[PDB]
Amino acid sequence: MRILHSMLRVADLEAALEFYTRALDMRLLRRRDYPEGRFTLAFVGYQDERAAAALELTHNWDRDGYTQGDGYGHLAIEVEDAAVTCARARALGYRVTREAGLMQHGRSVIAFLEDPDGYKVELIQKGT
Amino acid sequence: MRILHSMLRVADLEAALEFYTRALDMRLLRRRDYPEGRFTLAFVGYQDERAAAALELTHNWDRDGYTQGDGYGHLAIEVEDAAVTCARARALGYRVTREAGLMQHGRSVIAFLEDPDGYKVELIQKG
Ligand SMILES: [Cl-]
Ligand code: NI
Ligand SMILES: [Zn+2]
Ligand SMILES: [Zn+2]
Repeated sequence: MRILHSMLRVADLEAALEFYTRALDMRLLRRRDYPEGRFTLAFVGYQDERAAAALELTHNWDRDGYTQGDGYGHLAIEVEDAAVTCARARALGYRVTREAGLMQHGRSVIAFLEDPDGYKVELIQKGT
Repeated sequence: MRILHSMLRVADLEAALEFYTRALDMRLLRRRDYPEGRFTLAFVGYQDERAAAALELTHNWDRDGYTQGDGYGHLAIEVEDAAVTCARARALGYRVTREAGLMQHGRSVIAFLEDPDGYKVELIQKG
């Protein structure tokens, strides 16, 4: 057994893809657009779906938006340097909700970004 | 770069761990109380955290529950036999829903498990 993917609903697939590919260096693994069902799916990530868990982005062509709650937490990504990823995210005009630094009572360098839909992305610096 | 985990907040950590380990055969990889923050973290999965992305469970001590939005979808898991995992989750009292005609899954009927907090788990038969 293995974890395949986490699925999130997005209001604007192109805006979501611009975030994951540019700010996070993910590549588009697979995309399927279904005119019959009026929805699109896009799997983004770092490794092939066969090798690792990916991020599934779902776009309902007729849904303008989604309501966020407090149940879903975040997607965490391992980065070489968290300050660098934050500065790159800011240069692209993406939201850094928590700048890189050691978290509360730990030696872990962490940072938080928000994707265009408001989903939290946790950056954890390699060495933690 | 790599995906480390997906995080879900749970109202009852023990109920949640009972579901992930018994219904889904996940291993409890790591678990830690954070008394200053008044929360506990649990990491469940099938492989070592250094080798694969896991599922992070957050239990806030002073909370009874969460308000689920409609954006969050599901967590998909690869299984050896979806019918067996389904029949096992049912025996334990967990809800199983099945969907036919999902154009993204061809001719496959896909089963979805419902966890104690109402989060959906997509079952994908290996192959
Ligand atoms: Cl749209
Ligand atoms: Ni996390
Ligand atoms: Zn899925
Ligand atoms: Zn699916």
